[PDB]
Amino acid sequence: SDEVRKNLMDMFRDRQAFSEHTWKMLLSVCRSWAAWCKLNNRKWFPAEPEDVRDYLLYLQARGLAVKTIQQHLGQLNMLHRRSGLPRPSDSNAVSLVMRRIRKENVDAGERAKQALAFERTDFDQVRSLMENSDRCQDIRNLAFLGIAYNTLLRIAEIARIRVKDISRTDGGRMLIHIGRTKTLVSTAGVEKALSLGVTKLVERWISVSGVADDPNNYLFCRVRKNGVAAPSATSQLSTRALEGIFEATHRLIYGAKDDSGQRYLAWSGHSARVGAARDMARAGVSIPEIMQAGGWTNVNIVMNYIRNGAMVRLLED
Amino acid sequence: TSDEVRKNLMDMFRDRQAFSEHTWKMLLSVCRSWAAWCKLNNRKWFPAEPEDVRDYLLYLQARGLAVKTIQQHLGQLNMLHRRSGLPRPSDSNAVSLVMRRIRKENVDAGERAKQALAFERTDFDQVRSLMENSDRCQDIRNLAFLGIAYNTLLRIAEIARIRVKDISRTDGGRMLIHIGRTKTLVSTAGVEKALSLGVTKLVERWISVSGVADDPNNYLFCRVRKNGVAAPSATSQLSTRALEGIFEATHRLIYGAKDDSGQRYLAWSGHSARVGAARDMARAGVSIPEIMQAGGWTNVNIVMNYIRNLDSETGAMVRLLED
Amino acid sequence: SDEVRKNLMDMFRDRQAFSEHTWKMLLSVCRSWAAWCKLNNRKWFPAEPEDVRDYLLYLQARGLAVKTIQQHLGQLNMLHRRSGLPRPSDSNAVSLVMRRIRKENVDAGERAKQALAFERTDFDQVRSLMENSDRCQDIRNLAFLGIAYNTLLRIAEIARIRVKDISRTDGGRMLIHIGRTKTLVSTAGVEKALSLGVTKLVERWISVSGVADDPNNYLFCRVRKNGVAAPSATSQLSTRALEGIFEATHRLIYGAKDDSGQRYLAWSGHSARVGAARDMARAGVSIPEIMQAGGWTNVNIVMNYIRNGAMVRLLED
Amino acid sequence: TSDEVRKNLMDMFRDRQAFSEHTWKMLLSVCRSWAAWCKLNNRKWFPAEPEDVRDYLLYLQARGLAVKTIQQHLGQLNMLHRRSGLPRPSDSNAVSLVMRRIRKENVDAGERAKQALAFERTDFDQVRSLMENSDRCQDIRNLAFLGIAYNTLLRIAEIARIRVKDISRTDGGRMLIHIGRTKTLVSTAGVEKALSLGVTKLVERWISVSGVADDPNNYLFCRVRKNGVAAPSATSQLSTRALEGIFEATHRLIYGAKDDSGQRYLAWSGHSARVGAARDMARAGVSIPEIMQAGGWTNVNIVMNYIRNLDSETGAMVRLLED
DNA sequence: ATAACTTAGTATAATGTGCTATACTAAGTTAT
DNA sequence: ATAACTTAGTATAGCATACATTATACTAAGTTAT
DNA sequence: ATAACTTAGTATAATGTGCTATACTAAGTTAT
DNA sequence: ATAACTTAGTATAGCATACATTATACTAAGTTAT
Repeated sequence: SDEVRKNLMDMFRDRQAFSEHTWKMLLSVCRSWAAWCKLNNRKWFPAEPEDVRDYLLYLQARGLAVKTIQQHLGQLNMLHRRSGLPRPSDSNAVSLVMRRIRKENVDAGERAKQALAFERTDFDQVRSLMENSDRCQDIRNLAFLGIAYNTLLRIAEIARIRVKDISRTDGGRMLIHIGRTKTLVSTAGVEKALSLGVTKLVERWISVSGVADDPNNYLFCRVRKNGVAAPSATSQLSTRALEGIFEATHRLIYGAKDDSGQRYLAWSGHSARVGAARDMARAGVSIPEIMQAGGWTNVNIVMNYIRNGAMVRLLED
Repeated sequence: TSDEVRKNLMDMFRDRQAFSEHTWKMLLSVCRSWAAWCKLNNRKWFPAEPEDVRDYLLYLQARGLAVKTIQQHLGQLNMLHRRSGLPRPSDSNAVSLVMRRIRKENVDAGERAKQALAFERTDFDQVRSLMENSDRCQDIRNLAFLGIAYNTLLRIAEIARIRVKDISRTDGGRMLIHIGRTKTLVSTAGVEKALSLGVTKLVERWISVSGVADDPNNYLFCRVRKNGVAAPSATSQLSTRALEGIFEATHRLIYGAKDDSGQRYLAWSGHSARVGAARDMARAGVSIPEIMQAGGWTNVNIVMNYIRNLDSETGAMVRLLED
Repeated sequence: SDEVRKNLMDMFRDRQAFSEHTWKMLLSVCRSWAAWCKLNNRKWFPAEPEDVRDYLLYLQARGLAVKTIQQHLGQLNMLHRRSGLPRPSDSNAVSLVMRRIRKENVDAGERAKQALAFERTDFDQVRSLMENSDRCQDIRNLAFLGIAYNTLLRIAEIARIRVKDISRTDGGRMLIHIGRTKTLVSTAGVEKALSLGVTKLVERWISVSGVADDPNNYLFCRVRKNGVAAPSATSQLSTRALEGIFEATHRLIYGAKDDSGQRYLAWSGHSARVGAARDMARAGVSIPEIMQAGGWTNVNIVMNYIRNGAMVRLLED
Repeated sequence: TSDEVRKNLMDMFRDRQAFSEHTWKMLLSVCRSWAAWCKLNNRKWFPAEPEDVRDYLLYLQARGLAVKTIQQHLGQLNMLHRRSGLPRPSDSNAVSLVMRRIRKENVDAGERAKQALAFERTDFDQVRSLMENSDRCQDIRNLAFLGIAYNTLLRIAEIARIRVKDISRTDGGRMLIHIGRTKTLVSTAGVEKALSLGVTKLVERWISVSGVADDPNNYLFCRVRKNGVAAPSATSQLSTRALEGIFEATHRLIYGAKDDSGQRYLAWSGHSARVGAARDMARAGVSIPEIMQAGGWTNVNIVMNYIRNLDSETGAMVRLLED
């Protein structure tokens, strides 16, 4: 117990060893779990395997996604493991129930959704329309969409970029230095090459916004109603805003979205990653070159982002 | 504690849906076997002792069983103990040692793994030619089945689950069958298979002589009784035995007697057709984007095993030597 | 001790879990070690780290190769580890001395040798000469050399082949089914494709030797002075003989070997593996295709087997 | 036990040749540092306590030190304890946690890793043009040094070790320098570098004005005193400082003042020339068989970092966008 | 008054051998 | 009687979910320079 | 008598982060 | 006195040896069908 109160103290003292989203979700789950315990007269910690099992079945009955239920189990599992206690998943009740929840939800259909693709055709149509705008917002939004599709960087990676991270190929092409990603942390990092067209788009944004004033300013910043940019070296444009661009841009071409309320009806922060990976495959790009582009290190995310007659052909004659 | 183990067996039963029916079928099968040898040999079957599982594994080896089967037995026993709270036998030296020896002792004697009497175009063309004219409601149906099997490359448990409306003309005065073939999360939902003015039209006949989706619960294929009469079924699945048998009865119509010795794969099986489309998809010049996609194969290890003996797969050396 | 006498008994009872060469070398090292202990009044088991250190330095002083000294340490290490005792290498005296022996021997030059290459040019010259022989030995030896270079199989893999392992590509090419290798054990295994020329060579050997009499006969067998083959389904041609072929064949074209006595003066069992890997690289064959050919799973053995001005070029103008 | 640890420090010293002089130099350096902070902070430096190494690592981070340097300190301390029999600090939670945070906290502030002010053809052509005419025994020598550096792509510690007879004409009225560049087992022994009627001939001048292998113990390069006089040395090595300085003094002759701020790589360094041949070997159209071979690079990770900002390395996307 | 955010919380995706399916033997089940 | 299946049990061949995070997606409400 | 092995033993190769090098600052060493 | 090095100490960037086998290489001596 004392050795457990110290272990949890050592974790919270060196919080920053983990992503801010990890704490955010760890706290969210503990909240949810603790609330469930209270309502049922149960001790939230250490967690009892039978209680954890009931909570998972409870989340399932709530109609939550399998990945969501796995997130809860995972947060509780880390809380315990890092406390020095056994994980709920080290018990059969929990292990087996997780599988069963997976098996049942899937055998009933449920499938992990992936963002609506934002491909070359989409980028060209969008560019064809926005290119002519002198609005600062439009200029910004077009430069963002170009980098997104070109680089495949995640919205969080994009919002991080600083004016000082941009270099130049002799050929005139823009080069973006990326430090940390979701699958990488290092003083090394990657250099992102921008096409001449995309470089143009970005250069135009730099000029109108006046971000290059100070190289420590984030490349992307807000643009108020009066069309005046608002550069900053301490605050980034929220990823929530980076998402709005995608949603706004889709509303521009396709109008307002379904009343269903279901996820993925318009483009989102990940649309360009998915779309470019797909475009790359369709062009015969080497899976290995595709991975370099996406920065992945494996072959399944890549592999997955696609799929779709050939076999007809032969018999067809 | 027997309470700790007993609570573990209760966890297992309570959440048995955590595993497949097949997995349970195999787990019981192995236990029935393990339990049967222990008694005969006067051993306690649970918990399983290392010198016992070892002795048992030597029994299976001397039973002339495959290494992948001996692995299956050890697996179920390991699975049984892992979910019981008892130590897994493979976590034992004696057991760990014996498996390493059996593995090697076996390949060193000629343990060959069976693939599949491929069912290629030569085969479809020949069967088609033999039954195309028959008015037999059965030949008509089995021609469509073999028809899709090739063109479509789907599984056996997946051509059964198929229903009727999953077929449109949209393709354009031609057929497209709509499907479902996954079971993951990130995985998938469905696909859109098409057919020549063979696989699609051959089916038509089935459609004409079987009933059709009078009630689309109606699975595509159904039984055809001795009276050459179908039993369109909106709710029942054609067994995988029946479906596999079409591949077997068909090879018997042709070569007959099914072939002797006592061995595996003497005729065509459920997978025969997929192997045939692959080896064929290999000779025509087919990219892996294409080969993998067609058979819904997540990997390349399996496909290649299928086209292994293909002049098109000879290797760099043969290429260098033949400059 | 009792738990140690049982562990060693369990190892010797399931000996066959290990290669015959592993026992052979385990016994050879124990022999060497025990002899050294006796001569010095030391207990050979369990081994004392300081004694092991002295033995290693003793082997080094004997002028043995670094890999040889590592073999001794490795056998002793397995003997202990598998007995349930701590490995000599788990002690600093032994760990550090091994490194130091490595460092010192190398810093003085010593380099791991690799077999003399038997390449396409060598195969063509040899074939050009032997092709015309009606001798059974020559016919056998030429077929062996062709398979060796074509398949890259190790001599042990070659001596294992059985008549029943040979198939046929529709195109007429010979196919050899390989089960176990040094890096593989499985009911699966590989199929080795023979070129039309090589297939021809093999077919000619099959015809004259009369090996195909019984498909369980090893493809390769002895051929006595009177030129009469001697097929068998229980005995293989010794790898020592497979080596003699390479040595004989080299003596045929280059004559008798240096009086130095040094290893690798003529071709050996591994010459064709090295030579074909090299030939494949020189032809621009994909490292990945090269690995498939050699059956490797890594990229260093492959990588190593080669190396050898380009960089001059540019400046050169 | 202090006897167990003391026996461990004796094992360490007795077989100190198990490590490089550099490794020991770094191990002492870290200890001198760790020992100095502990005292100042009233901590016991050995054995090292987790909350202490953690505090220490926060000191280095706030010292504005690189993450690869903070890693070096933890490494030596781990190495010291591992070979002492005491538990390694990184095997501690507090220590393990702090490193994970520092790593991330640092990249999140702009921890950039330095590469090398490349020394390409533009550079050789310019230096050559500036010194080609000089009669200075020093310019003559440093032109040959920079000459090979580029053409040859060898290390700094490897152009020094070179001696005289490792140079023939065989190439054909041209030069070839014979070398040695490994230190493994399976690795290698030597190589055979050549040069244009520049790198080889530029050297000639050095050969003419320095002495030559009057005694082939004679390393190729040697000091040239203030009197512009050489000191051909069969036994002494030109220090790596001197060799590196030629790259530095040369950049100063050109841009002078060496460049201010306080930072790393403001001029050319020992590796400058290799990076230049690579980026250059990249623009001419060079295969990796060729690029790796030239710099004796066992891997591709390092080389690519060198040509990263090359239009030739832009990527598939830029290629697709520019169709 | 607002555009155009930002903040904040819950929901869900994405990434750096052991389980499940088929093969084959046989015996059971229905309806012709 | 059997054809034509189904069910069952075991051999054997092919597949992919569980770890430990770290990030995106979406809803909702708060904020500030016009 | 032998060719052409095989057997047998020792020697050595081959395969399915932590150590070592450079960079840079400075202070020391010799000979002009 | 300084130019031209060397040595030293620490920061930082790039490399590859240690595990656990399993096999080949070489020397030597024994074996058997001619």
